[PDB]
Amino acid sequence: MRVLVTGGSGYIGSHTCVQLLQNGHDVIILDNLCNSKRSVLPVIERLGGKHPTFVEGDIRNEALMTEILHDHAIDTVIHFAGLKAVGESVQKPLEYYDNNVNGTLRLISAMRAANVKNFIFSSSATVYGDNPKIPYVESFPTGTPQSPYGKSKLMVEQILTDLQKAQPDWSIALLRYFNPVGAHPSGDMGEDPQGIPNNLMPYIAQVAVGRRDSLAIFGNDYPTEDGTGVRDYIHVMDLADGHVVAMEKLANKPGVHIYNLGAGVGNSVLDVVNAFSKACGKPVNYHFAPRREGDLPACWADASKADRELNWRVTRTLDEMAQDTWHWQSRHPQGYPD
Amino acid sequence: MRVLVTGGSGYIGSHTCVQLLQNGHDVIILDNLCNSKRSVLPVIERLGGKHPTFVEGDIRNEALMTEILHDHAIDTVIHFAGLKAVGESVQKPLEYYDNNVNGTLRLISAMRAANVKNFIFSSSATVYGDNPKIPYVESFPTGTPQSPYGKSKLMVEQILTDLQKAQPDWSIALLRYFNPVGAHPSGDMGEDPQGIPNNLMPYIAQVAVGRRDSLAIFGNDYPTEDGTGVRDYIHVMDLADGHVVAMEKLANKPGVHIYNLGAGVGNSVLDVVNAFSKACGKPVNYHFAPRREGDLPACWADASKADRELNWRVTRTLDEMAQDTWHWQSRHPQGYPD
Ligand SMILES: NC(=O)c1ccc[n+]([C@@H]2O[C@H](COP(=O)([O-])OP(=O)(O)OC[C@H]3O[C@@H](n4cnc5c(N)ncnc54)[C@H](O)[C@@H]3O)[C@@H](O)[C@H]2O)c1
Ligand SMILES: NC(=O)c1ccc[n+]([C@@H]2O[C@H](COP(=O)([O-])OP(=O)(O)OC[C@H]3O[C@@H](n4cnc5c(N)ncnc54)[C@H](O)[C@@H]3O)[C@@H](O)[C@H]2O)c1
Ligand SMILES: O=c1ccn([C@@H]2O[C@H](COP(=O)(O)OP(=O)(O)O[C@H]3O[C@H](CO)[C@@H](O)[C@H](O)[C@H]3O)[C@@H](O)[C@H]2O)c(=O)[nH]1
Ligand SMILES: O=c1ccn([C@@H]2O[C@H](COP(=O)(O)OP(=O)(O)O[C@H]3O[C@H](CO)[C@@H](O)[C@H](O)[C@H]3O)[C@@H](O)[C@H]2O)c(=O)[nH]1
Ligand code: NA
Ligand code: NA
Ligand code: NA
Ligand code: NA
Repeated sequence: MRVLVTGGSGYIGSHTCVQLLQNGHDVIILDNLCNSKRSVLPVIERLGGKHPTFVEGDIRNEALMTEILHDHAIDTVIHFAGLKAVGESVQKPLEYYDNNVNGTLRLISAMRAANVKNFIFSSSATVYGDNPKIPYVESFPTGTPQSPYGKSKLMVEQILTDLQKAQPDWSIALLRYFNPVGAHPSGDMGEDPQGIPNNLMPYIAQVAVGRRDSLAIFGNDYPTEDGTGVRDYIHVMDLADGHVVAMEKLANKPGVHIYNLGAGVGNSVLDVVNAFSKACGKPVNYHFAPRREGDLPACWADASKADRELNWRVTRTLDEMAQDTWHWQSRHPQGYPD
Repeated sequence: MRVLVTGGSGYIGSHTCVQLLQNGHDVIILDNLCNSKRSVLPVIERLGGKHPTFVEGDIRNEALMTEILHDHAIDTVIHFAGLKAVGESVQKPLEYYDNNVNGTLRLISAMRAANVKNFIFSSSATVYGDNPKIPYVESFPTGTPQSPYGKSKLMVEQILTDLQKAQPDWSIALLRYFNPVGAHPSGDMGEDPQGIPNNLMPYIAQVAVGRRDSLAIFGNDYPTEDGTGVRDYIHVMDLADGHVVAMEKLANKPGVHIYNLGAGVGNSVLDVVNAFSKACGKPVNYHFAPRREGDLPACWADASKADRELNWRVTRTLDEMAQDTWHWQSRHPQGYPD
């Protein structure tokens, strides 16, 4: 198929793109480069064994979107473009609502105009908000997310939902997940965060690499097996894979197809650290801190539906998430070149 | 003060504008005229005993907003601009999210740029969603509205809230209400709906006037005193008044000031019809229909807070809502001239 991948050069998008090309689809990447570099492009092409078209631009530019759409005869769109830093979202809420909410709106409005009706939304498990029932299942109603980031994701979920309802020929997937981790097995692509990493894994990696002194673990008194918080971590390759199957199987199947993507189990902070110490050959440094405010002791997603309906499940392990991450750090200590 | 009233030429805005001028503020009306006519302008000026500045334009035009802001040295903004037809919102959800959600976002983004930090949002009681606890109080958490219209209102409420939180010097009022009815006592301004009126009152009026044959009443079996649905109706003059006091008293008082504006009581469909038959001098024609889907038997807002905090309460009666409405119909059977 002909797919427009917004946010194509990002962490998730990059890996998705590689898997897309490998499956032989024609890929058009639309990215404003606000959080990625052109330098990943050639990597994608190489790893994908095929050339993707790149367009520098912004989802908020409805006119350009339309143009793209038409120009490339897009059949479907995978939308990864947006801001995703939670703390920053609390500080800069307007930028989050404009990039996520308005940005998707402008994107779908252009699809409407270009006659495109297959969409895959890279969503978020924050949409379940504060549900005490875990693991979370697609059949649980959503809750009220705590940051502007989370709120923005749900708002887009609702708008897409209403749209489909008004334009019932549309096929829209809402892919929910938590923590993408790892890197391509080649060690030639991976997460390249600028500044202090918000996510555990990359933080760990940086500490390990010697850029950070020690990991502060928020709380050691949860009602968890080891006392640290339990989260859901998904290898970026599996997630990319989930994105492709979803795209491929849902195309032209009218509806709002909601799926949680994850391993189906949780892993504690210590488990993540130990797996990491294991990958990098040395004990990761850490210390305890107090519960970070708004944290649940444990949380994870039930991924039965995706298994059943898309015949999709993860295949990478926590250890692999670690190795691969350390592998990319090790081969490209400076990340993507400028 | 210097006030920008977006949606200034609309039903609510027009009346608000008149009361603003009477209090001697300087008024700038920004309206795209999508649902109003320039012809109301001179009425406003006359009734207000003062000249308001009019700018034709769209809230979604961030650049123009900014310009206005600066140009007129705005101190505060009353935002009435948006789409508000529920049924249409289900049919055309994107237009609702773009006008309401993006439109407010662009508006507040321009305020940010122009350094304006006093805002009065003309909200909606739909935000309480399906609460079985009535009357609704500002202290009740919000629920999930049922249409894109309702959803859009809540989303804007949330964005404004987050913004204030990030920019704590802002003063933002979220004014919630239900059914504005009536017209200026002069009979020279009032609601001028194009097409089939969605609201009860105007529908009634049209039937009465001979444009409509009969009113269909949805359900006669509710757990209400007379069996018909109980709603909350507020005279447009009182509501306008609430908008002005809010503006005047809240200016520069940092926070998110939430207030329900209403009479504090509910009135049934029959009560509304009888008051109308009474105003127009003849029995309004009606018939019963089945419960319209998604309707509660009764619903109304508690307006104690506004009384207490702003010393505001309504002063017009249901009968007056009717008379005034019939009065405007009677003096301007064709509404505003083209
Ligand atoms: N990484 C996570 O922990 C996390 C968890 C939940 C959901 N997501 C979602 O997945 C998506 C992809 O995130 P990611 O992890 O790959 O982050 P990422 O920043 O690496 O990728 C996003 C890409 O989009 C681009 N972009 C941002 N705003 C844009 C705009 N207006 N127009 C065009 N391009 C724009 C950035 O340049 C970047 O390359 C986002 O929707 C994010 O909300 C990620
Ligand atoms: N009337 C009701 O029953 C109801 C109940 C709840 C809330 N409200 C809210 O009050 C506000 C005013 O509504 P109203 O009853 O006076 O309706 P209205 O349509 O008469 O007034 C709205 C005005 O805004 C203008 N407008 C619409 N979209 C615009 C945009 N993008 N840019 C600039 N101008 C634009 C229209 O031309 C119109 O004059 C809206 O926010 C509405 O959601 C009204
Ligand atoms: O320096 C750190 C970083 C994280 N943690 C812990 O590591 C676990 C995982 O933390 P984090 O990366 O923040 O995971 P999540 O809380 O699972 O947050 C992710 O999933 C959410 C859905 O609930 C989204 O809001 C976010 O964008 C996303 O990063 C948690 O128990 C944290 O307390 C630490 O102890 N120290
Ligand atoms: O032809 C008609 C029109 C209305 N009604 C009834 O009249 C009452 C009032 O109806 P309506 O004008 O639709 O009032 P609300 O249901 O109170 O809706 C208003 O308040 C809501 C907040 O819950 C918003 O979603 C809407 O924009 C707004 O018009 C209800 O019991 C209706 O069933 C009839 O019987 N026949
Ligand atoms: Na429809
Ligand atoms: Na670098
Ligand atoms: Na802040
Ligand atoms: Na007319």
